[PDB]
Amino acid sequence: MENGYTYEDYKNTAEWLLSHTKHRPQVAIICGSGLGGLTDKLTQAQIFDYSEIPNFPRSTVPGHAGRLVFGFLNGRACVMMQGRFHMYEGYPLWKVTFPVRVFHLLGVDTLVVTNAAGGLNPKFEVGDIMLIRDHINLPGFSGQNPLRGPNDERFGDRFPAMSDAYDRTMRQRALSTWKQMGEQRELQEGTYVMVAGPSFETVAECRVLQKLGADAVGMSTVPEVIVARHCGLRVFGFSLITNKVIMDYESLEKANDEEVLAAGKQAAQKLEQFVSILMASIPLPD
Amino acid sequence: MENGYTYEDYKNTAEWLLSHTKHRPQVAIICGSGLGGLTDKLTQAQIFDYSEIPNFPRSTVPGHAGRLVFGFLNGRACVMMQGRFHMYEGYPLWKVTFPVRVFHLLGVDTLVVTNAAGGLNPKFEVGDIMLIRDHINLPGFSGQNPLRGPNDERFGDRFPAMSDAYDRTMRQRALSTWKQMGEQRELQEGTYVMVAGPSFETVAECRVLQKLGADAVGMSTVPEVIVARHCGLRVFGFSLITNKVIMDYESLEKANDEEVLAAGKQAAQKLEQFVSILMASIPLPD
Amino acid sequence: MENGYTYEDYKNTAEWLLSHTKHRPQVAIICGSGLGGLTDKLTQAQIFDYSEIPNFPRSTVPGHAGRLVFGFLNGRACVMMQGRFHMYEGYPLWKVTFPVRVFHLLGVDTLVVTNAAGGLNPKFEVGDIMLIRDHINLPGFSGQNPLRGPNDERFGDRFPAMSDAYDRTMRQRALSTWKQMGEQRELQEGTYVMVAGPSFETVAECRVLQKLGADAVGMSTVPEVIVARHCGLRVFGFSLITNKVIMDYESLEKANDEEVLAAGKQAAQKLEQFVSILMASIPLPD
Ligand SMILES: O=c1[nH]cnc2c([C@@H]3N[C@H](CO)[C@@H](O)[C@H]3O)c[nH]c12
Ligand SMILES: O=c1[nH]cnc2c([C@@H]3N[C@H](CO)[C@@H](O)[C@H]3O)c[nH]c12
Ligand SMILES: O=c1[nH]cnc2c([C@@H]3N[C@H](CO)[C@@H](O)[C@H]3O)c[nH]c12
Repeated sequence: MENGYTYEDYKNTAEWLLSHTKHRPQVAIICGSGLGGLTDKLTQAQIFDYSEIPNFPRSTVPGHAGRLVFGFLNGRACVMMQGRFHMYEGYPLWKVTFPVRVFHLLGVDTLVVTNAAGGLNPKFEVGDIMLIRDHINLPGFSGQNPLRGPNDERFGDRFPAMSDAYDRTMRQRALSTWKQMGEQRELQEGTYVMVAGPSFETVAECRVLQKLGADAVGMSTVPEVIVARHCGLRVFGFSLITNKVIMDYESLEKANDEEVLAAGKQAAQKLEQFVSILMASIPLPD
Repeated sequence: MENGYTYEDYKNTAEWLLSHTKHRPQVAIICGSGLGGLTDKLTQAQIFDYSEIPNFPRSTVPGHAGRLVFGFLNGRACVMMQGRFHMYEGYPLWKVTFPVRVFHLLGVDTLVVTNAAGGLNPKFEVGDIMLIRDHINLPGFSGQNPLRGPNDERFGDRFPAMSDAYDRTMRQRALSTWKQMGEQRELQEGTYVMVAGPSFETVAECRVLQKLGADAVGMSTVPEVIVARHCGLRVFGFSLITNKVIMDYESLEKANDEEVLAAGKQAAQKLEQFVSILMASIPLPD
Repeated sequence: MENGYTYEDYKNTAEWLLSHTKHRPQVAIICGSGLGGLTDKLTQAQIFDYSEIPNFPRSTVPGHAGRLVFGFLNGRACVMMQGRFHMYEGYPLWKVTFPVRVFHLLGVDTLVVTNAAGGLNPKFEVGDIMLIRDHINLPGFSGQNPLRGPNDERFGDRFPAMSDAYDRTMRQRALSTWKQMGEQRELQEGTYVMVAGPSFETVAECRVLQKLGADAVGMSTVPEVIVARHCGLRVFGFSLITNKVIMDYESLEKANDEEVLAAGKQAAQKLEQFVSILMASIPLPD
């Protein structure tokens, strides 16, 4: 196997961009669920469709979406992906994570990723948001790691570490940032596990994941994080718990995608603003 | 990655069939181990080789077999696969599970799958049959899920649920159906875990699988079930425990395929008739 | 999927070799870490680069290395791979394990493999060497098993067993061989788990692996062992624990590849000689 992209394809995509917009972003954001809004919270908004951008993964089947939106979020220069790629759609991971490498070349130095995810910790509840303190990359154990293949020294090392992937500073700020707006639910913290999907977990599987010590489960994110870290970026992210994963044979409920888009609307602005004020914590460039 | 088959390839395979046999099956059965017999228990039997059928995965290396057999089993219209495809043979999962999609288009609305499997629960013994109440789809965690790729809305949703994959009704009937023939061994019930093979588990691996809460382990089935569910079918199945998986370093025994084909002959008719009377439980069409 | 090599490609590579060197090895050794030295400990040393050898996986990117070195180690006819292939580099497993099949055709009947690996057992310490008593083949669970595809009856069975992969005799000799040179650290024994890499584990992942009962973790070896066993070879191996895998969020240390090459030099000769005297235990040919 081999990454389809050549070092220089990344550079070409970046420069293109570096010259079709005045913006120079510092924070990349990958939503999410609605986030929805954040496109409005932005200001100075300049949109591109993925389809216009050299090399950008070709999202394949319409529906899709596919806008890079650059602008300013709470006094930070931002670029946000509305719609992402997933392994379950058929993309090899070096396509799923291509944007991340573009972002680093645009000058970006922090990455914020968010997602919807099923709650595995029985303590959680629908609507909680969970801060990501660590992950379990199950696909990665078997081979599906977006770094598989020859390493490009210009991006990072052959064997990078992930033990510190979720910036401790940013996690503190966020827990602080959240109490100083006081809320009826606390900010949650824990381990995200990625599985590949696209079908949802059985009860026994859900039990496996709890045993492994996962608190939440979803189908993305982890690869983008690994590539972000390989690159140098500072990374921080979290999960809107959109559903309690099932957990015993009694219950007559199942997990669906109605509930995920629905819930994504309950917290539509809860997060819209969370992320937005979070911006003020993220350091600045020298 | 991409499914090699186009929506219309399925339709073409079905129609072909829908016109080379008078039968219209309602129950698909995928054996199994011998089952062997069931070809005889059938009546009105019309055979096809896979090799004659448009698009049917090309089983590759002779030995193989490869007969679709249509007919009547205990007053149900049935179609049965004698010999199946496996991931360990090299087939992508969208080939392994192609027949299942054909069956749905033939009008079939229930699927019965069976297999041989190693016992992980120490309580089980060689010869038991285990009813499948749930699965752990380890390949699926990493990417090897037969639904990976663009979803075809005409078959099912993008994110289907598997928490209820093994029809509770059918499981009751079967446990009942079995006591009303009274036996010296009970019907067993539990979790099937799929691993990809083709080599057999080490002791440490066997220990991993017990810890995860699996009761039996084999190399198939799960994908066909996921595709069956994605499609609407009612699904029910089980495992002939052909061997006790090893479990500690003391023992001087290993797992082989002699014992699997051998044992498959001990229960040759035990199941031959089990499945056969089971037919009478499965509802009917309106 | 399909193995790229044809039965006869193996034969062609072997014969070539069987006629460009006088040596006829009995023991294949796959290092390792430095082992470094063993090239010197050899005598009668005849080197080939992989690049000169028909069919030998093309190591792709220079740096690489790539010497088969034949000769005599402590009165055994040996062939040793300096540098190996890994799944994380992009090679399909049927390339990673190609040499092993060549070795069997050269007449070789034992295989010794060694590697660097992170310690998961808290009892271990940097510098220990761990004897491999068993493995957990996580990639194998999902599909990445070097035997996937049509089986070639001339090498081995379709469904071979791995429960006895690590020769009990050889393990005894080694534990004995080691006490009769008395040391301040004991020889360690346990389970090696393979993960695919190339990035290092998170804390949560490390915790998963302990729970599964792994004592050490690395990114290779297991596939070569499975192919060795499929073939008939006697197999024995171990791990230089080059680093203690991290294990809790407190610690401010990470895993790197400095430490792995460094430590590989601490034990440079500790193992250089261990393997070397080990030679005297391995039986002989009739
Ligand atoms: O319970 C779950 N299991 C796995 N994934 C998801 C998700 C995320 N939501 C999306 C579809 O429900 C999908 O893209 C997935 O990443 C929400 N809940 C769950
Ligand atoms: O102990 C086991 N582990 C994994 N698979 C099997 C099987 C099933 N039997 C077949 C070969 O033994 C194979 O197709 C597999 O699906 C029986 N026992 C075991
Ligand atoms: O803690 C670890 N996790 C996974 N692999 C390794 C290794 C082995 N060392 C090499 C790179 O560090 C790599 O080829 C891997 O197989 C040493 N330590 C660890």
